This record gives sequence, structure tokens and C-alpha cells, in this order.
Amino acid sequence: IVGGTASVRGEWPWQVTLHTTSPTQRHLCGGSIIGNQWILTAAHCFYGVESPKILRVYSGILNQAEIAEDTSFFGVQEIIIHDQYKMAESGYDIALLKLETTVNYADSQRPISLPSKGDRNVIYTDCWVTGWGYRKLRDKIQNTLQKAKIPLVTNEECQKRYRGHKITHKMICAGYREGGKDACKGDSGGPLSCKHNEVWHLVGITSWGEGCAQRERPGVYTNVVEYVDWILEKTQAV
Ligand SMILES: Nc1ccc2c(CNC(=O)[C@H](Cc3ccccc3)NC(=O)c3ccc4[nH]c(=O)cc(O)c4c3)cccc2n1
Repeated sequence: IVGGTASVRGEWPWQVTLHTTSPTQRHLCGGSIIGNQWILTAAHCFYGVESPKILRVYSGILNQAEIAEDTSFFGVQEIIIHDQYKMAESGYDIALLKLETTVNYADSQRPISLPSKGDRNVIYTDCWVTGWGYRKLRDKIQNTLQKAKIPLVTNEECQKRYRGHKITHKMICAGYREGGKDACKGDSGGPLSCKHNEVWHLVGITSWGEGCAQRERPGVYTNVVEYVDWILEKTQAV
């Protein structure tokens, strides 16, 4: 996160850090608890990942320093990537992780509500992007979970800023015209969380952008409301 500040412990209890153990253990991506056995994240996080056996999901983490060999984690039983996904910049950048065991909810770890199709008209003015990513395009993973308040922009405005791309209605953008605050490398897969009427909703999934926090280059997020039917379909038992 560029231009952000340290989070308070427990203030983003749906935020997880997804690790890979290969070749040695490191943070791979953010993600969001959306159900007792389900993390919502970005499809691009699994580039080159051949098996869910190398993944570990840590919840209730503020500092990466909390994670040691003796720290408990959730195994991943299944990675579910949208079947239309090709790459982050052309959309469908959404994935579900089915955990091997269930999360026991507490104030350190609990789910975020998915948006309602009826909330498509709501004007959110209290949106935050969070993660352990770079503070600048050339940087490194941060110890403490960072947060930044960023305004949503219209898809028409976002499209003007990305003329070589197609910004679809299945994407949503956020950023300041002057730049300065944004997601960056290592933040992808995490939430864009918007508070409205005292309730948090998972509005976006951190997906891509041109550089980090640049002037007139909004962050691009997966527009989660467009995938509520997909999420229901994929999280249904078989
Ligand atoms: N406004 C935005 C939003 C997202 C942006 C992204 C997202 N990509 C990303 O966040 C990419 C995604 C990725 C995942 C797996 C394989 C390849 C790429 N992630 C990373 O580049 C990434 C992830 C985990 C890491 N852990 C480490 O220990 C050290 C790293 O250097 C490291 C880098 C990148 C650049 C600008 C952005 N601007």
C-alpha cells in the first residue's frame, strides 16, 4: 500500500495473508474471509501454482512477524478460478480458496459481507484498501498491515485513464487524480472495503494498475457485486 498508515489490530478481521511455502515460505497475496471455509481472492495469484498443497492461509494477523514455523494456519483444499479468467487486465480476476478446516470466528477473524445487487446505486464515500504490499513500485513486503482511504471513480473516468484497456462494468476503480495513495505489488487479492450505514461490504478485489499511486492512474479492482451469483454457485455443495 502506497501512502497508507499502520492498521489497528482487529480492524480488518476479514483480511488474510495467503502464503506459499515454495521454495521457502513467503507472503503471496491478500484475500478476504467471506464464509467459514471460504477465502475470496484474485485469480492471478495462482500463476504457476500447481497444487493447493503449497498454500497456507493465515487469519488474525497484523504483523508478518507473528507468522513463525509454530504459527497455526488453514490449509487449502481447493483453488477455484473463474473459468473465463485469462489474465488480470482483461477481467474475471476472481478466485475462491476452499479451506481444509473451518474458521472459528472471533473479533480477530470474521467474514465481510458481500455486496447486494441492490447496492449498485449506493454512493460509497468511505472505501479502504489494505495489505502488506510495497509502499512504492520498487520496494518489498511490509511487516505491518497498511490501510489507505481512497475514493471510487466512475468507470467512464477510469476508462479515460486506461485508453489501451477496456474497463468493463465487471471492474471498479479507485484513486485520487493527483495519485499518492494506491495498492501496489503484494496487495493483490486483498479487499477494497467500503463502509455504508455502519456496515462493511466487500466492494472490490485488488487486481491491477499501471504502476502504483501514479497521477491519473486509478487502481483497478474486480467489481465483486458482478460475481455474487458465481460465488453462490461455486460455494454450493456437491
Ligand atoms: N493499483 C495497483 C494494483 C495492483 C498492482 C499490482 C498487483 N500485482 C501484484 O501484487 C503481484 C501479483 C503476482 C502474484 C503472483 C505472481 C506474479 C504476480 N504480486 C507481487 O508482485 C508480489 C507478491 C508477493 C511477494 N512476496 C514477497 O515475498 C516478495 C515480493 O516481491 C512479492 C511480490 C502490481 C503492480 C501495480 C499494481 N497497482
